[PDB]
Order: sequence, then C-alpha cells, then structure tokens
Amino acid sequence: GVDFVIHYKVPAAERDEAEAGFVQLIRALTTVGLATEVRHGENESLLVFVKVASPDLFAKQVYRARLGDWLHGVRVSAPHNDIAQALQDEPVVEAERLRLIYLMITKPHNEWKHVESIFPLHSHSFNKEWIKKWSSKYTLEQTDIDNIRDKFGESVAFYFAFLRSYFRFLVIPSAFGFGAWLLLGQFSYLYALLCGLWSVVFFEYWKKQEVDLAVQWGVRGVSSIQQSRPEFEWEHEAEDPITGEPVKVYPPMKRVKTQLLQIPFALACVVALGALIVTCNSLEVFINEVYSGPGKQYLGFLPTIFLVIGTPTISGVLMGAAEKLNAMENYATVDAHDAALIQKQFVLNFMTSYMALFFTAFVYIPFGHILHPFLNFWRATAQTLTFSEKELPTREFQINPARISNQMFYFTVTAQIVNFATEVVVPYIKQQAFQAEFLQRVREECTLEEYDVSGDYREMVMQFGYVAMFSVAWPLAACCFLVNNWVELRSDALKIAISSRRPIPWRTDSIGPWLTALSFLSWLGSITSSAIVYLCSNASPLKAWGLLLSILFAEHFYLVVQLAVRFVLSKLDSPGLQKERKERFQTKKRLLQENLGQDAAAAPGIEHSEKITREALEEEARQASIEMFWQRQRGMQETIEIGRRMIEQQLAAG
Amino acid sequence: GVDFVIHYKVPAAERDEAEAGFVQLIRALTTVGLATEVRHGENESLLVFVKVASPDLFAKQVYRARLGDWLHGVRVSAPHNDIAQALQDEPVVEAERLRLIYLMITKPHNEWKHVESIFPLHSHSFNKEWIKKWSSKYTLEQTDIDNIRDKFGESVAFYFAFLRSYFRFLVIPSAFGFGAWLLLGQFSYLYALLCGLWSVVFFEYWKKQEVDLAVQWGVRGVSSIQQSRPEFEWEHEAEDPITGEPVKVYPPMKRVKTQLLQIPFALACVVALGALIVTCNSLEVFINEVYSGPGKQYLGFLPTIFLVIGTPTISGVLMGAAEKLNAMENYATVDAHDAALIQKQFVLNFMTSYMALFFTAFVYIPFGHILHPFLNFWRATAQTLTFSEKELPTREFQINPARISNQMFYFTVTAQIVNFATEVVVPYIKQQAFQAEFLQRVREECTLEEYDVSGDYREMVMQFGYVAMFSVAWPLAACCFLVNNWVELRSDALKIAISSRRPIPWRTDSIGPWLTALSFLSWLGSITSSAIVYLCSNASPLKAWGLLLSILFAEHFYLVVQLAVRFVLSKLDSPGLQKERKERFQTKKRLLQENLGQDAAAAPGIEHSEKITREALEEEARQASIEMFWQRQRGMQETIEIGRRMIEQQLAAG
Ligand SMILES: [Ca+2]
Ligand SMILES: [Ca+2]
Ligand SMILES: [Ca+2]
Ligand SMILES: [Ca+2]
Repeated sequence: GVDFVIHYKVPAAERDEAEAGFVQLIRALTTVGLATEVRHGENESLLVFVKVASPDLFAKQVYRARLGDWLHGVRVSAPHNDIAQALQDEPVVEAERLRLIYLMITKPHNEWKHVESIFPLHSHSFNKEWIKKWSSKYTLEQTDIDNIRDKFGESVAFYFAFLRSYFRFLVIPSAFGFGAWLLLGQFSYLYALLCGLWSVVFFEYWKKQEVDLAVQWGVRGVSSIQQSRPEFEWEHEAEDPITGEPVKVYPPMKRVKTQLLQIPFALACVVALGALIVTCNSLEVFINEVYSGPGKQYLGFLPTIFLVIGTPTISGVLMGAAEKLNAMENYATVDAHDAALIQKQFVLNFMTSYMALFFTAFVYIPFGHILHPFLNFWRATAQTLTFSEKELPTREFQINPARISNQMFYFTVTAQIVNFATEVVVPYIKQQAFQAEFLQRVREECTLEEYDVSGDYREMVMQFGYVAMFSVAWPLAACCFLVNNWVELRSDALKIAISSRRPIPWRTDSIGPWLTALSFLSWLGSITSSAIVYLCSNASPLKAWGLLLSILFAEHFYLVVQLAVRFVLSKLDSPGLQKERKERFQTKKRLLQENLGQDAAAAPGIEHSEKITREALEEEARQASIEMFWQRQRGMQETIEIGRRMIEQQLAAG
Repeated sequence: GVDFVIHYKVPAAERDEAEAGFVQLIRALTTVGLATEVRHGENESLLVFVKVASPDLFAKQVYRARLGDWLHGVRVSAPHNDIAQALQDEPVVEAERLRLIYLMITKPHNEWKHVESIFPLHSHSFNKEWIKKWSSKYTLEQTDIDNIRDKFGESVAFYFAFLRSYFRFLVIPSAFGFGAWLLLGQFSYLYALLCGLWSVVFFEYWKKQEVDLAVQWGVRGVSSIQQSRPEFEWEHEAEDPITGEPVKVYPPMKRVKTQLLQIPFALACVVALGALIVTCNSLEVFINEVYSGPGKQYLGFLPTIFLVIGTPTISGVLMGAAEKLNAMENYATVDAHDAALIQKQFVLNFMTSYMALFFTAFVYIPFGHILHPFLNFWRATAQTLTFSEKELPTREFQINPARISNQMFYFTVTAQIVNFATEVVVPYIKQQAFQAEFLQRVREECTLEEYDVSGDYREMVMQFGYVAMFSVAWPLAACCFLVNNWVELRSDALKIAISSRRPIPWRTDSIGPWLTALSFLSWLGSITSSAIVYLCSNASPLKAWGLLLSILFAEHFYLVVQLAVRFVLSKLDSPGLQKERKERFQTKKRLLQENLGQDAAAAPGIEHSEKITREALEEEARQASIEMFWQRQRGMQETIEIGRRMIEQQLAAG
C-alpha cells in the first residue's frame, strides 16, 4: 500500500520563462502566505506540493468553519464546547480538511494566470478496500455511503446514495414488470398504472430522504453559503436581510425575464436534434424495410454513422447557445450556474435518448403510412448516388411491430453493455496506451481528468425515463436496469479510483437539477405510457376520444396518486426535520433556563384566593379615594350564599 | 357610549335546585380559585360575572404565555427583558387578555355540567367607530385589520384580511370580464385562460401572504399548540420528539385508513343532493318549457319549494354521517376536528351551489334531448295529480340557451341581494321581535348567537367558485361580486357588532380548510371553463376530440401557469420568512458573542509563515527522535530557488 504525505498539488504550465517565471514567483509568494510548499518539477511542468504546516492554526480555522456553518443554520448542532481541542470528539474528516484547505488556496488568495489544475491525491489503501468491500457485498449499507462522504464529499456521496436508493426501488418494477411480461403481455393498461404509482412513490420518497441526508451530513442549505461567482454582474449593493453583511444585488425578476429565452431555446433543440434523428430513422426504414439491393449489411451501418457525426455537431452548436444563454441569466454562485447549464443540456439529452422511440411508438407503428413521402425522398436520392440510371430494387413498405421490441432491447441490454466498455474499458485502455515513487505516481494522477458527477447522474436519470415512459412496451426493462445498477455501483466506484483523479470535496444538500428532470419524466411518462398502450395495441384507432381518454384517465390517476402519496408521507415522521426542530427548541430552552433559573416551561392554592380578595380590597380602597361600576360582594362564600338564596327565591315565583 | 367593567360572563341554567345548586356551588368554588366573581341573576338564569383581580399575578401569566409561544417557535421575538413590567412596551392586547383568561376559565379548571355559555361583552364605543371608519373609507388599510385582531382575534382578523385581499384581486377579473362582455362576447376561449391565470396568481399570492400575517401577528404554527380534545382516543403514551413532554399517541396511518371513508361519503353527497337538484330542475323545465296550462305562475314556485324542503332534509342526514365519520377519524385538537368537518360539508356546499349550473351547461344546453325521458315522467305524474282524465296541454320541448344567462344573473345579482337581507335584515328583525343598564344590555347580548367565521368564509369561497368555473358564460360576474364584496366588508362588520355576541379570541395562522377548497375550485374551473366554452358555443359538437382537446390544453395551461407563478413568487422576498430566519441567526450569533468575546463570524502576516517553519521544525525533531516520507526543504525562498533552478535545467534538455 503506497502512502501519501501531501494535501494538495499545484502544477504550473511552463511556456515562456517571462510569464512562467512570474507565475512561479507570486503563486509561491501567495501560497507561503498560509501554507507550506515543496516544489519538485516533472514532465516539463513544475509541481507545487502544498500542505498545512501548523496543525494548531489549522484546527483554529476548522473550528471557525464549524461555527460558520452552524451560525447560518447549515449545521444542526453547535461545537459550543468552545475549546477546539476537545471539539475533536467530532474529529476532522478528510473531506472536511481537504475542502477547507482547498478554499484557502482557492478563496480570494488565488484564481493564477492559467494554473494547470489543483487537485488532492488519491488514497490507494482506501480505494483497494473500497472496491473490495463492495464487490463482496450483495447489499450496500448507509455507513458505506457515509465513508464515501468522509473521503470524497457529499457531492460524490449523494450520487451513490441516490443510485443505491434508486437501485432498491427498482426492484418493484422488476417484480410486476416480470409478472406483466410473464402473464399479462405487452402494452398492458395495468403495468402503466403500476409504473406511474411506482414513479410517484420513489420520487416523493427520495425527496424526503434528501432532507434527512442533508441533516445527517450537516449540509442542509449549503447551496446559499458557497462563494459567489467572480463574473457575477451586480447593479447595486445592499445588506443581507438575514446576516446584515454587504451583499451585491441583481434584480431577480430581471433574471426571470432573461430565463424566458429557454422556451425558444428548448424548441430549437427539439427541432434541430429531432430533425437529425427522424432523418436517420427514415434511412433506417428505407435501407432495411425497403430493400435497396446488395451491400444492405454494409449500407445498414451508414445511417448509424450519420448519428455519430451528427449528434455532437448539431448539439455542439446548440450547447454554445446554451453556454451563452447561461451567462446572460447571470447566476450569483457557481452552484446555481452549473445547475442551470445542466437543465439546458437535459433538453438535448432528452432528444438523443427518446426521439427514436417516439418516432416508433407514435409515428411508425400506430400509423406508418405517413412515412411514404419520407421513403420516396430516399428512393430518388439513392438513385442519384448509384450513378447507374436503373432504379434501385424496391419492395412494399410493410410495418413491423417488432421494431419497438428491438429498440427497447438495445437501450436496456446492448446499450448498457457497450456502456460498461465505454465508461470503464476505454479509459483503462487509455492508461495502457500511456504505458521518486511519489513523483511517478503523481505524474500519472496529474494526467487524469477530474471526476464529473453529472455524467453518472444523467446515465441513471435518462435510464429512469425509459422505465417511466417506454417500459410499458417492454416490461422486462426494469430487470435489465436492476442488474446493471448493481454493477453500476461497483463500476462507477472503480472508475473514480483508477480512471479519474480524486475530485475536490464539494457539498450539496440535494441531487439538484435532476429532481425536476425526474419529476418531468415521471409526469410525461404517465401520458406516454397510456398513449403508447392505446396506439400500439393494434378496431380502428379512433384518435379522437380513444387516445385522449386514455391520457385523461392515466394522467389524472398520476395527479391523484401524487396527492395521495404526499399526504401519506406528510404524516410519517421525518428524522432530519425532527433534529433541526428539536435543537431550535432546546437552544431556546437553554436561554430560558439561564435567564430564569431553570424554572419555566404550579397552580395556586385556594387560600391564595384570599390574596385575590386582598387585591380586590386594594382596588376598592383606591376607588374609595375618589358609580355602579365598582360593585363586588367579596369572598368565596358570600357570593355562593347570595346565589344560593337566589335559587329558592326564583322557584318561589314559579 | 356605554362602558363595561367585566371581562367574562358565565350564565348557569336553572332547571331543578338539586343540580342547579350543585352547579352554582362548585362552579363558584372553582372560579374563585383564581378569579373574582360577582353573581347577579336575570331572566331565570344566574349570571356569573368574572374578571381578573390581581393585575400583578395576571401580567405574570401573560408574560409566561409570551415565553410559551416563543419557546415553541410561534412567536418571532422573545420578551427576554425578563422583567414583566418593562415588557409592556409591547402592551397587553385586549384579545390577548380575553383569550388568556378564557383559558383560565375554560382550561382544565372548568368544562361544568351544562353551563349555558361563556362569552366576553362587546365594546359599543369601539363598534361605533368601527362601522363608521369603514363606511367612510373607500379602501381599507392593514392597520384596520390589525385593530380587528386586537379587539377580536386572528380567527376573525384573517377573514377580513382574506376578504379584503380577495376584494382587490377581484378587480382584475372585473376588468377583462367587462372587456370580454363589451367586445369578445359570451363563451370566449380567452377569458377562460385569463380566468385560470388570475385564479393561480391570487391563490398563490394569498398563501404567501398568510405566512407574513402569521409572522406579523406572531401566530405562526399556533395550530399545534392549542389544547387537545377531551374525547380524543389514544392507544399509548410517549415523549414529544421535540419538547420531550408526555404526549398521548394515536397511530397517524390508522387515521389515514379511517379517512378513506370520505371517498364513498363524498359520492353519497353528490348522488343524494344531485338527484334532488336534478329532479327539481326537471320540474322547472317541465313547468316552464312544457307549458302545463293555467296556474303556471302558481305552479312555477312549486319546484323551488321542493328545494327549500329538500336541501336541509337530505343534507341534514348526510351531515349526521359526516359528524359520525368525523369522530371516527379521531382528531387530537379542536382545530383539526372542526377543520375536517368543514371539508366534509364542502361537498354538500359544492352540490347545492353549482349542480344547477352543471345541469345547464353540460346536460341542458349542449344536448337537452336526453331530458325527454325526464320530461315524460312529469307528464304522466302531473296527469295523476290533476284528477281529470284529460291530458295536460303540452308543447314542444325547445332548448333556450338564455337559461345559463338567467341563472348566472341570479347567483351574481339576485342571490346576493337576498343575501344582504338574510344575513343582516333578518337577524335585525329578530331583535325587533324581541323588543340596571348593565343588566338590560347584558340580557340583550346573552340572547345572540356566537359569531361563526366559517359561514362568512364559505360565502366568499363558494362565490369564488362561480368566477373560477362558470364566469366564462357570464363575464360580468366578477363586477357584481366586486360591488358585493365592498359592501360585504361593511355588512359583515356590522353583523358582528349588533347581530351577534363578541366571539372568544381564537388564533390561527391560515384560513385553514378553505385553502384546499379554493385550490380545488381553481383547478376544476380550468376544466369547467373550457368545456363550457366548447359545448355552449353552438358544426356538430364532436365530443370525442373537440371537447377533450379543449380540456387538455386549458388544464395543462393551468398546470404550467401554476409552475410559472410559483417560480416567480419563489424568487420574490418574503417578509415573514425573513424575520424568522434573521432572529434565528442573531440568536445563534448572540451566544457566540457571549461565549467567544464578540470576536467571530484576520489573515496572518507573511512573517507568521516563519512560525509555520517552526512547526515544521518541531515535526522533524519529533521524527528525528525515531524514510522518504518526511522530506522538506524548509523556508519560502529555498523552495523558490530550487524550483527556479529546475526551470533552466528543464530547458537545457530541450
Ligand atoms: Ca454503465
Ligand atoms: Ca455511471
Ligand atoms: Ca352577504
Ligand atoms: Ca359574509
């Protein structure tokens, strides 16, 4: 097991001595401001190793960070022992350390004229047992995820927390999905209902989980604490309505107006990518269904090639408009900025993941006769390419309902197998192609890319969409994903260890933008599922009332289930919210104890009512100093006897 | 201006001396336990006047109440001056006083074997200027509502706060409603969209307002503080997960199961009342449209008579099932119990308010030919009643599309005019029929019923439903309500003063159950409006795609607008939530100041990095006591020069 003695590593690119020297000078000048540097240079770029010297001055800042998080309400419990030494009963976590030191480097004490990167080194001793402990287990445990947070951070930890929770909830649709396939058959108006019921439950349950995890890990509300973006544009400067600190203000409603440009942007993505996909699909239909002679197997690959060339090209242009629009929307924090870019990308992701299926389930199978003009375009076009005047041989366009079954098999089986290769084997091959002890190891790790949680997030989010929307045409889809996800936990853990450098510890109290993505896919999947069932069941397909009622009932079934599930979960106890609400109580309680001598939160004796008589006496006397207003027959019994006397008097009248 | 010197009044019914005497004895025995009693008896029932004697012992309990509200998080700011006398810079409010002693009277220190009632006396001096100041103003102000809370309480105050906000938001549909009527015409697929847009805005805006009002009045979360119901059934006893106090527990999910019986209950109400209303409507059609000879004007009243007899009779039975089901659901607090009974009643209210219109807009006008079997039933039935064998004269059933216009005129004009009479003139007539100074006045006031906020709440809530659902067939409806609501503010204030006794000060942080009612009416009104537009426009009415597309677009327009409005409002500042989040900050800040000497929330000088060198020296020495692991070239410049030396060395290779 190889060891490490470094906290962070800073490589400074060496182009020309003039600026490279200046870079090395002041970067050193600043780093030594608070942290030790040992600078050994390898691979034509100098490597500045940085670690905290004084542990006394470090824990003084770690504790100061604990206070900051607690002050703004991010941390549930204060470190109010007030002595930093004895406060290490809650010891400094490696992620907590690595994060806080990263800040000292990356706070406004740096970022420095094209520094190559800043990254911590891995822990081979930890990564070994990591992939080992998980490859032996059939079932992961919460403490395993807690360990992930400890060494890497909540940003990485939540994904595994999400993937794990999504994995076990995926058992349910694997159950009645197998049962639907085994008994009920394809296109069942029952699996769709159970799929909608499931999607609502899993989503609402995970939202409830995120609060608990945020409280457990003490990151609840960390999103509005992180450093604001440098290139954030602000019109004026005011006071924080909470903290009172000088915050730079930019009109929220002015941002809302700018964010309205996502509506035409989204349509542009649906049109651009959609036209690209529906075109390749028409070729796929023309080449296979409509014959076109020898070389068909050679020709069959050609439309697939168009996708590979077309997708990054068209979406790359659209991404430029996204990145440009993202800056215009002007986000205060790095958290909000990257979360908005991801949402913009989701429209691109949606198209390149489902449009092939939409074309099949809503255009191809239920109608298909509208594809004839598309087919003729390829008929004439291919004739030109042939160069020979003779017509390409042709046969009647016949609709094959097995198309939706073949595509679903790809996305659920074949596409997931080539995923394991692309996500793991291809990066590992790159290492093989590349092919003191610290330095060689550090050379290696310097090369790798930073781990991106977003890539792993969408792979599962887009996968969920397949279940929510198109699994009614292939009920065995959930089972294929269930198997994949077990390996996905292992595989993603494996690539973090050896295929990428250790990511900077970063904190979030939610999966973020992916929540809306899941929620949208779940809703649209209620319309999609039922609509597919009606159209693909194959009486004449009466689009008028037949299609719309199927959608009307299933969508409203989804909406009612939504209200039902939330209602039930709202009456269940929530550990996360209970902790925060209890600390707040006791904190308020403590001040009361200190201020009032422990005695607050009995009833006076009857004899005290004589003191009551005394106060009435004192009132009368003060009024006696000075008409009907002050009348009292004082004493307990005097009133009783008068009232008693009244009782027999009133019956005397009767 | 007549004055008062009493806080509360307790009349004890006198039937037979044995129990009436026992009632008078111990009720007195208990009342004097903490409060003064003067007992003068009038109108065959003894009147026990109760007021607080010791003002020193009273403010000691008022302040203790302030602490209680603040401790549980209901109050934003503590009364932490700790001296009750100087804490009257926030003086004791009359409602605050009256509420707290009502508790003193009615907590488990009473309720006492059929005590007639317990109620405070009005303030004629205040009620005079009340109706005066509002009858002079064109526009009410927040401070006017604040005054209402002061003398009556938040329960009464919220209604007027709701009515006022609902009144001014009702200006908007009065605007484009007049415009739709003036220009666009009836059944416009544009007013409906603006109606849905408006309903979402007003509702979401009011929800935001309730938080602010709750914070302003310091009642935020008071619902889970009030005394639990005596007849609440509890299985076991545990500790409050927050307070730690012994709370009696009843399984929430066991209640959820019991609450599932509202689904068949609702259907029973829709069927029972629905059958009753659709029957009277068939008579209305038979008597007017289908002639039936002389006495038609006399006969015309007969179906209306059926409604007046039928409605309280059928719904009275259904209410018994509601009251029975309500107890089974077993609610912990009186707040939750009455809120659930109101929700059950809403189904009855919904039917008796809109079913006549549904019959017109969905059965009568767009079809009507399905009414022929209903008409024949009355044809034969009337023949039997006539006693003469000769057939009743008959004429062709002809559909009149002006029916929906006539009914809408009733509900918006005529029904609101007879409302002013029933809600104000009829109670005032009752006083005229009824026709020392303390005695005369208190005798009069004892008779009056307790003010019910629920009655005034539904009148406006059911009115809102007319706008949200059926105003597209009568766009001038909002204007008629706008005029009514201005008077409604005045009139309801007038009946509280003279038509009813002063209500006990009671606190809530929301309008409660009416929120869901408004939200449901707003949603259903999106389907109702568009469906009405399509069906009542009057090509053949293709129910299949035509009706459903109209609903599909308008409902989804509603759902998207919902997300849009919430998104916008979520980026606006909320005064209520800002106060609570700031106190929590400063409270946490204060403890930090006390504990750490005011100094927490600069950067060390470069020379300190020599102390950094010192700590590295201390590390080495301790390791020196004891291979590649501990390597350092100490000092700022030693690292710089080595790195510098590396620079020209690496270029030498090149
Ligand atoms: Ca994979
Ligand atoms: Ca992955
Ligand atoms: Ca009225
Ligand atoms: Ca009213």
